[PDB]
Amino acid sequence: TIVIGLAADSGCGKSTFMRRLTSVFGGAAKPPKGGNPDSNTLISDTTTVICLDDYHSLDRYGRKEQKVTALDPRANDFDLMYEQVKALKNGIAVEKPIYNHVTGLLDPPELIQPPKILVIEGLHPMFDERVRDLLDFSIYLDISNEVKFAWKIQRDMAERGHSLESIKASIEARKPDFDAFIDPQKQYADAVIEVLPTTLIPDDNEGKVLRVRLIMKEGVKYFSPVYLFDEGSTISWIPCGRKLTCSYPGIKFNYEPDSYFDHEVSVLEMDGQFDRLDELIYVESHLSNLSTKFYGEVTQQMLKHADFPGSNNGTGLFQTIVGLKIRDLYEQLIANKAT
Amino acid sequence: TIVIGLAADSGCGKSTFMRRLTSVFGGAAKPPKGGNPDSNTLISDTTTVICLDDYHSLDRYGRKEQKVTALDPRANDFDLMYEQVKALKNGIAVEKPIYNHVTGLLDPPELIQPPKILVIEGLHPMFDERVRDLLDFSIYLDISNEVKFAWKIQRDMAERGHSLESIKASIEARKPDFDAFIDPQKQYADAVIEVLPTTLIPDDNEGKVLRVRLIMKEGVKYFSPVYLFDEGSTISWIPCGRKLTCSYPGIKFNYEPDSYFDHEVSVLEMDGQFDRLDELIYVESHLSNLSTKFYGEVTQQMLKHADFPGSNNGTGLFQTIVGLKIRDLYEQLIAN
Repeated sequence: TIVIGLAADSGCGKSTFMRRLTSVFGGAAKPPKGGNPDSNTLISDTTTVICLDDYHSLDRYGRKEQKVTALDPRANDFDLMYEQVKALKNGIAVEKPIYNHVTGLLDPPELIQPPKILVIEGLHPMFDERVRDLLDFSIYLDISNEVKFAWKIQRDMAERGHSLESIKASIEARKPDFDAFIDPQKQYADAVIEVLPTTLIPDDNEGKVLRVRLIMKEGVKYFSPVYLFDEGSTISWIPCGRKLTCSYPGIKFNYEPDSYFDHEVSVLEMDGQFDRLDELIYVESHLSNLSTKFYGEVTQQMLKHADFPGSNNGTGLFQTIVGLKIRDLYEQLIANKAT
Repeated sequence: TIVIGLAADSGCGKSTFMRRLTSVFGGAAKPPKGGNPDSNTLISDTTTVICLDDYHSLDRYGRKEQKVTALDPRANDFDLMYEQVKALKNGIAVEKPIYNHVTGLLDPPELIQPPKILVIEGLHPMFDERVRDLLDFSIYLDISNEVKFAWKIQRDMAERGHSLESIKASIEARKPDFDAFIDPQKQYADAVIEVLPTTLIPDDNEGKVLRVRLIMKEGVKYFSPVYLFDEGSTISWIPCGRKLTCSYPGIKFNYEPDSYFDHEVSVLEMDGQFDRLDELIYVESHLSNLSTKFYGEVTQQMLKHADFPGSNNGTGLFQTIVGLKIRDLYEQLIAN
């Protein structure tokens, strides 16, 4: 966990995901103080987060000239990505270009010092074999089209597009290269958080109530997947729940082993949204392999960030658990010395 | 004394059910040492089982000629039944008639001494309020009518010979009476074992694999129901596996609260069959409030009678567990 990789698409609350992760690690998540104001980087005393947009080879206007998207590998310089995170992993400060999302250009570099924990997040952290050989853990955030577009209506890119406050051409121009080049990276993730429309009730295009699968890879050295009641078995669990007033659809947990890109995985799934902070502390209490340090830490960490999107559903619950898992992987890896 | 009531239709495994209960409470249960070859009583060290046909008010012919069936409350004497169950509970011996099942006649009575555990088994154990109040715990062995027909067309009298086939008289006899006086007694049981067609393999009604539900009543003083993992929640559970390994039909468990006659119950459901009895000890190791005094006790009981029918499915499993939860109740009452 000296180097983490988070594959996720723009506008999927990866921002919110990054902040839950950082807080478990060291809680600061602030951009560099005196440089470019349009820097994508975040810094804490323990972790530094790098947006892989900064390794675009082609700027916005150049990408248009060649009529390739930010998702094209042609649009991204992977050789430089590889050498730079290889340098950051080995204690070497690096001169990192800055992709300016506002003006669309590749601006003068940022000087990145080598962090205790390095997170590279964006479209291609698992795309290139050389780079994932550097990663000690990898995450993929899978937002299905329905939930993506549902967030893309108001809330996320708030009905601002051009034709019916919809630039929806974007999704239909990006998705070809997205399914060609981004989605196949799921295969290399130790943890996938998959967000889908709810099996419970009829909502969307508002979203809000979600079926969130947490796919965890078995057989990866310091990662024991969380399980519910009996590991290896197939389980449904409706925690209701006298303490539980919840809810309009309620919450239903699911647990089952599965094979995922012909990798054996365990899947924990939560449908619906919880509610009382005394009633999600119930939920934590019946999961195991939460790799927490003390009782209630999942809820503690969730309560701290009680402001956050997805803080009432599996999106925040699983993102918070993934963070604790990765810190476990840290405390292990930071422990392996010395002679 | 502790008095139990076993509501059952015969041909539905009340006999087998019964032998699983007695094994939990005490020794072998055999007819009276001395008199009447065709008695229906069964005595053990601790438990006495009275078949309730012995309280018939009309014999086979009288019942026939008076145009009623065994299930008719008019063909039964609930006063005597009440007075004798009440006497046996209070430690008073009792001159209890005998319905001879071969000849269909009410033989002279037999003297029944009062046991520690009295078990009245038959059609109307909880029909009568005064009888009902004497029961410390009560059981209904329900068979879905879909299963019943399937059990008739293979077990009771499959073909019944002579080219054809089944009897209209058979189903078109007591089915009206059953649903009017028997079936409504489910409301009063603290524990109900309901047996229905299986979800797992689509059949019209084969009858080998079953879906068994054990409906238990919350609120009973000394009765803490069985639960799966997290009491009072709704849970579905396939113990296979991918860790446990099962055969062409899996096993599948369901645990949930429900409303039974507008009474609040917790239901435990087993679907499928235990092919290799290493899944039984797994399943037991995960259930809760089994009223075991030692772990694996349900298992040991089940294999001790491994050729009791229904040992490989939820029938034997739940009847065994019900037996244990009565022994718990038994020991609490005694224990002040």
